[PDB]
Amino acid sequence: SKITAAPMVYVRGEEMTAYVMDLIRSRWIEPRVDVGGWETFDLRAKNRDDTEDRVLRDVIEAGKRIKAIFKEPTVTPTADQVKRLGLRKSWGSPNGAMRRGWNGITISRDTIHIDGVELGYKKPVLFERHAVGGEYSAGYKNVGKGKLTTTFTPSEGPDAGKTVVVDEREIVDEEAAVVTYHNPYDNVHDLARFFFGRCLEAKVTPYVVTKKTVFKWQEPFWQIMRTVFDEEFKAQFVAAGVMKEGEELVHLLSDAATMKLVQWRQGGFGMAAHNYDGDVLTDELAQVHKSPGFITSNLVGVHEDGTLIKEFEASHGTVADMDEARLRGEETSLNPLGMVEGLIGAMNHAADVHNIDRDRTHAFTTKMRTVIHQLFREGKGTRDLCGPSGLTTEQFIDAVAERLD
Amino acid sequence: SKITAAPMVYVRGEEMTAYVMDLIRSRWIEPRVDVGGWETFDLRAKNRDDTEDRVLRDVIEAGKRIKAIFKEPTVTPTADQVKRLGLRKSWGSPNGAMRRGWNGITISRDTIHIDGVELGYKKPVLFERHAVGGEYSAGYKNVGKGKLTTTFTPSEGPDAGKTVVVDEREIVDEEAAVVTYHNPYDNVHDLARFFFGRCLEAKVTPYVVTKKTVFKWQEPFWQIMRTVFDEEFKAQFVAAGVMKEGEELVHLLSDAATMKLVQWRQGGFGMAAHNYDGDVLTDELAQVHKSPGFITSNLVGVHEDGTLIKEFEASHGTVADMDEARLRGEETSLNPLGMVEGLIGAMNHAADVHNIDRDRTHAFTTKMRTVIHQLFREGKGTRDLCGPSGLTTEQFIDAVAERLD
Ligand SMILES: [Mg+2]
Repeated sequence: SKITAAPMVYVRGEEMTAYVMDLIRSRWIEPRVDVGGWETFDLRAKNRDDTEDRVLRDVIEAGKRIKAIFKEPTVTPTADQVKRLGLRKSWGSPNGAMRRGWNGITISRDTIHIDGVELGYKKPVLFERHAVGGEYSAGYKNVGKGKLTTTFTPSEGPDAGKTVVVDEREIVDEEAAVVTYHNPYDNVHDLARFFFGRCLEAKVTPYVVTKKTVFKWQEPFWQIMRTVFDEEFKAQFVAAGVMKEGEELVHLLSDAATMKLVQWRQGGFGMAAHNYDGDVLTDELAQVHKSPGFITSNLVGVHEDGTLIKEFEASHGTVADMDEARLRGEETSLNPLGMVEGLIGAMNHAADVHNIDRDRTHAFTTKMRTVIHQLFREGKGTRDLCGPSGLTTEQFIDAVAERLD
Repeated sequence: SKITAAPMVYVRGEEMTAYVMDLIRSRWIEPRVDVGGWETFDLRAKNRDDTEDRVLRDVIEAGKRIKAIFKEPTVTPTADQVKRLGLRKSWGSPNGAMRRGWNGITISRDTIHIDGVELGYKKPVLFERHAVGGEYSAGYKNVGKGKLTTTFTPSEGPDAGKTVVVDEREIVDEEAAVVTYHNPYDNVHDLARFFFGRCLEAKVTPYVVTKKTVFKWQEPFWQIMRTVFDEEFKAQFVAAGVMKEGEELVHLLSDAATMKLVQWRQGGFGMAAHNYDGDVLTDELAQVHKSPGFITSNLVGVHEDGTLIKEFEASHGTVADMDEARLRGEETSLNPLGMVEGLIGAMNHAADVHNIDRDRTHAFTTKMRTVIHQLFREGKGTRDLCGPSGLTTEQFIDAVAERLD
């Protein structure tokens, strides 16, 4: 019989990556898997506009309920896409809605590896980008001269109801930005446990990255991480052979971390950072490793009941330049590994959360990865890695289908 | 007849770098250049303490007057140095006082090259780090649950004197940072002119780097840059053959620029960014190129009279490990190029801003660089680049001196 897929959210996009995933689902998944449990959504930019973003709200509900989401690369309906695709209004990135809706802890941005193919980092690197806070949720104005004041009124504790001044300053420029944001740090306890748990299992040395020497409000990010590490993990990292006895958890300034990403070509490390530092440093990570497609973008949140909500995504876009070449009838070569890693992660997590056909699902997802890697080893991978004698998009997809059983 | 040095501020530090520059002043500069106009200051940590920091104030006043400063690496008299150096008390970093005193608008962070020795970037790269604003001067608090409010009362325009809300948010975490900052943008006009002028002279393509797509308050950094470019430079870039007719100034997202720094190993570009982004990106630049010592750290400010105050530094410390080796009688090999590039920059600026012996100064500073590079090509540079067969600190210094004429 076919494998019974556990409940999972599937978010379809458009252009080259949707064409490729249509093929993968029809030729790899569907012959071997009953996908009745998959709740599919059309997140075309046109469909987000056509539905007034009801589809995005349905995605968020489904994700809370099901706990496991695969999302394809999607076209954010920016002002430029309104012009091109002929939309009625512009819509922001869906990332904010997912990160708030699923109580986001981290975006895991890990290097993707192929056994037998050398990429930039020799051994796995793990990266946690704190999923919330910082300038991504700032309030701001662009102003001239005047008086800026920031007040805070606690709602509990000894000084509940008493307003204090956080900051007061005089703007003396005709043009200035004024900006306020917050970092919520309660979930850094969860982040730390998630990060250090991962790093231990991977046997990689963990590092915490901030600008806390100068941006002193970040100190709790470090302190929370170090406390969890010392109390709950340090002896375990010693016993795993990862760190020497007496070796303390290392703090890296963001300034240093940017240098270490270029230097540490052997890999075998983990970093955790705030939202913006994570955004920047993981794109650097992508470039050093190979390209955006070879780093994960795995959002990890938590339901109110304590079950982890995991969404998985490739880190490249929809690849319109290649899609246009397809409709002109020219040969394409899209590497589907990024998206497949995400689908694997989503299918695996769905199987674990719901305990539906768990053994057979892990065996099948493992088999997909193994077959993919073996083809790359054999010189039958896509042209990004195997050169001009590498396979086209369709040849690669058919090659895997023939190998799968 | 010696070259007449223009008025210049010389700030001496301590340890190995002061020892080296003492030899360079004695053996390269003084025999060939009348340094009567140099005002020299002793910025040993011990001397900041011994003068109750009058020496720092004297440096700042002289720099305002003279407009050209070379500063050696220095040891900030932190709490850690008090016991070690026998100080009465600790003293803060001088950098803020220098930046405010000299109306700093940018820290210029440029790659340093040796003709015939391959470093990371083949051709010069220029970087401007905006020297003001951002989280470096943020007000902040670490708080629990409560209401945060940011208001602004403009002092000009039709709504002058009326308070408006910039931001309002409810803090729902037991542990959170709340942060307010501003970006003064009036001086981006001056920064733009300086940046594009330098890029034109260098014949490199300029790029502006921000996160303005998400951090929308940054938009004016781009708008001011692009407006100055279009109105005052684009035609000249076309005339010089640096850019083609109809080629527009490019904006790079900060997380794209981190990838470009690894990718663009040919060099031959310039970037301008906000304070924090510059701080992080220029260290990445250091690591790609070679190490921090091969990138400049030159503060540039605008004098009230319209001319520029320029201060030049190397981006390494005082090299205490070599100083200790030196004092035990062991061989050393300090590469003085970073500091020499700084001194060259200061002497050239002094000659140019005061219009004193420009041709002879520029010829002499060019000669020092030409002699240095040739020695490295012969394998008679310092041991960092030339291996164990390279010259010692003193041998290298004497090798240059005998070739200067
Ligand atoms: Mg830095």
